[PDB]
Amino acid sequence: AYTTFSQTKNDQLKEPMFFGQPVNVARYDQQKYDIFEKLIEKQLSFFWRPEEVDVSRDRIDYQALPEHEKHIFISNLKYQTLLDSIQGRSPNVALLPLISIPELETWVETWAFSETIHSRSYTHIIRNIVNDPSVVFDDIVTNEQIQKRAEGISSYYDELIEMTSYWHLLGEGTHTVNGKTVTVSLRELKKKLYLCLMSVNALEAIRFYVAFACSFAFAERELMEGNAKIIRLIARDEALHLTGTQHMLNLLRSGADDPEMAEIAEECKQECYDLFVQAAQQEKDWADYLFRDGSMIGLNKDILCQYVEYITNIRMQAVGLDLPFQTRSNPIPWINTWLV
Amino acid sequence: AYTTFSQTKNDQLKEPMFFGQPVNVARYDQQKYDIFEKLIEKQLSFFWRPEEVDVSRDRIDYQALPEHEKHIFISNLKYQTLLDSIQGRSPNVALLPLISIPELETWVETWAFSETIHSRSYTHIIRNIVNDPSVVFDDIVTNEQIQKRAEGISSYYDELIEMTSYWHLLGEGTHTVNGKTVTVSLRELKKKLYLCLMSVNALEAIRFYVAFACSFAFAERELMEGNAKIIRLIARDEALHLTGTQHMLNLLRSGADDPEMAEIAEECKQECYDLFVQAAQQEKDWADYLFRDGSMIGLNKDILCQYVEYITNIRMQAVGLDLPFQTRSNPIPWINTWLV
Ligand SMILES: [Fe+3]
Ligand SMILES: [Fe+3]
Ligand SMILES: [Fe+3]
Ligand SMILES: [Fe+3]
Ligand SMILES: [Hg+2]
Ligand SMILES: [Hg+2]
Ligand SMILES: [Hg+2]
Ligand SMILES: [Hg+2]
Ligand SMILES: [Hg+2]
Ligand SMILES: [Hg+2]
Ligand SMILES: [Hg+2]
Ligand SMILES: [Hg+2]
Repeated sequence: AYTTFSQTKNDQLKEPMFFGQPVNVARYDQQKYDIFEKLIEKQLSFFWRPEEVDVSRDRIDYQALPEHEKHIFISNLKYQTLLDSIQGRSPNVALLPLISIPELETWVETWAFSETIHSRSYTHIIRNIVNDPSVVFDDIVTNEQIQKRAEGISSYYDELIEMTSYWHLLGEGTHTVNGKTVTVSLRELKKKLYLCLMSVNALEAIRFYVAFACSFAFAERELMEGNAKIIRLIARDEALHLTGTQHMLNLLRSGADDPEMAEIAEECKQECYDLFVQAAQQEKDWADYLFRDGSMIGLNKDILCQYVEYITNIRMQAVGLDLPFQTRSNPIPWINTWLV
Repeated sequence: AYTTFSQTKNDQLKEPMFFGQPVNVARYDQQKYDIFEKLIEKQLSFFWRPEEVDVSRDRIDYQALPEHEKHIFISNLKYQTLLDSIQGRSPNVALLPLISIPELETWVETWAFSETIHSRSYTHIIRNIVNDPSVVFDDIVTNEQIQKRAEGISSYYDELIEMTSYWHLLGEGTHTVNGKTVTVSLRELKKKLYLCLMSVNALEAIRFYVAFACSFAFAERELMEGNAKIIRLIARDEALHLTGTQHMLNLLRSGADDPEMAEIAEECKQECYDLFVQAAQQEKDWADYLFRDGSMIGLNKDILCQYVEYITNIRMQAVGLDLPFQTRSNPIPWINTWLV
């Protein structure tokens, strides 16, 4: 059963990252994995407030944009809002109840908080460019293409949370709930956590990239420069997040943490592969919806597509997976000046 | 029946603060209660890092304190570490799954985040004054004197968490679970939230204050000044947190947010009064503890206790509870030079 302050005096240095005794004393004088303490310090050094980025000229530039280019900017904004909305609460609600080491507990919390800063920045941009934000915010949940092309995300979290609840209440075994047989197994829960983690990783590694590239393309035609400065900050935060999920996944893979997680990573390898491939496809589909009731001059659905492939391969290899796409060179190296 | 992104387009202004549809889109262009957005704003403007306050000279001051003064300083730090260890994690684990308005959702992740900074600050202090932090950190979990408070506080959050889990897993009704009858009633669930929210108010309202007082007592004496600087940053954050729980409680009690909550607030009165008083008495016994070995210069058990009584009456009144102690002027006006 979960407790906010476990009463057993435990050596936190020997607990696994997940499924061990809930964290009791939050101390930062020692760590099982210093990478997490490093990441917290770095995120705290990058603290920024949106409020401090002038975006007044952007309302002018935006007003002057062709409808087709406006739809691209708005749509991306709507998409980033969906993601960061989910990224703000999810790590806290889904992982926090499973963490067993303090450095990771605090990291998750610092990471989810920085996502809320991102959310706030969208509000800042939006209310500075459109005379009524509700048009944008109200077409999110309903936008059939955002929900369609971003199908699967709440899914991994939602099932994990439900499973976690059953396990925290009932414990392992086969039970009878309202006449129904329900089986609770930790190994299964670990698979659910592992794949959730691999999906967050995909989200962090690839999902923002086509948005960033659009935003940045605008900045290269010398337009939407305040937005661009914000996206620059956001991207720098996402790089830390990703570095943090890659490490978690890789440490889990090495078998140096919980040994059962090393068997699970291996047996799930094919699903890891498929979800990444599914995500790439989703981004590619997004690429069309954007390059729809028109397009752009400097970029197009094919260029986007090449880039999504370019990036997905880099990212999959970082986590030890096989490459699904043909190897190519970055198709828009100009993005590199704005990145990380 | 909890999701990280509800698919129903809903009017977020019309939703209650808790137990409504889970929050989908995080937008901050509008709010049902401006207070929570204001709170997020101040807390961000107050951002600070413990690392930038120099604690080095505090080493010689602590080393030179009389032994029983070292016990007071340390026990206090231990107690503060306990409270903030619970406060970094809890609000997120306990409230997030029940919030239905975005501003509240965000404020709760910002609030909890600022508390991780407080715990980080206690390691910074501890690290800089003793040689082995493990001596401090390993005597909190099982230290008898601290322990009682921990159990009392955790309890409220824990029962709330468990009932929330059954609620979201099975919904209301009389259910069977392995031969056992289990009744789930939202009325009762509301009752448990009100009470845990009441105990956190007492926690922010009064339990930290007595620790502050002792910290500030040394500062008045020109001792342990780095610590005193950090504690001043901490008490400034605490004032905002309390402002939050006070507002939440008052909104609930007035029936303005959820009519049923006004009924629950009245049914619950005596017990809220009993809990605040119980909290106050622990602080007193805690003071009697601290000063068993003799007063520190400038502060003593009796004054402290008068101080608890004085602050309690204030806090209580603020949340419409009867005053349990005889009215008095603040017995240690000098604390105001350090608080706000
Ligand atoms: Fe983000
Ligand atoms: Fe992120
Ligand atoms: Fe605090
Ligand atoms: Fe606090
Ligand atoms: Hg996850
Ligand atoms: Hg996930
Ligand atoms: Hg699997
Ligand atoms: Hg894998
Ligand atoms: Hg509580
Ligand atoms: Hg609470
Ligand atoms: Hg003291
Ligand atoms: Hg009550």
